[PDB]
Amino acid sequence: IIITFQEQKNERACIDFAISAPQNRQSFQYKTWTFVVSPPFEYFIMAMIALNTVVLMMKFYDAPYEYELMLKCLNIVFTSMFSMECVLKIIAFGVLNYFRDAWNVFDFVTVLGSITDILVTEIAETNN
Ligand SMILES: CC(C)CCC[C@@H](C)[C@H]1CC[C@H]2[C@@H]3CC=C4C[C@@H](OC(=O)CCC(=O)O)CC[C@]4(C)[C@H]3CC[C@]12C
Repeated sequence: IIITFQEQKNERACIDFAISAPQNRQSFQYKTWTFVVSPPFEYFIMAMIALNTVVLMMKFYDAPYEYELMLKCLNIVFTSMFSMECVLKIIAFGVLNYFRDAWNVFDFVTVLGSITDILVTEIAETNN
């Protein structure tokens, strides 16, 4: 089926067809933008992503509840720093600019989802 599969040049046509195809210096806007575009900041945030998945991997059954409290506090810290970086990118870019990346919208959804998870865990008993 692989050998005989009909289509119903190629590279050249694709190249020809695909050949068709920030922020200024005003205020604290520029300060935040200069901070958040620095590759150190992105390396830091991917390191925090790595540490957060490390925290997600450390759950296990019948934890001493001193370990569970540590995991909950670490989740608080990580979601707080993710919210901080999301707000920093908001105040560096524009709102319309931030919401037009297709990744920062995903990050925004996950940050608010984790925040809502944190708030619900306090009063999750009454939902049912
Ligand atoms: C730098 C690279 C290696 C990434 C490392 C990721 C770790 C955060 C992951 C790797 C496998 C996980 C561990 C796999 C084995 C368990 C045993 C579990 O304890 C037990 O089941 C026995 C004790 C008991 O229950 O009575 C506690 C969590 C723990 C250490 C896990 C904690 C998180 C770990 C270390």
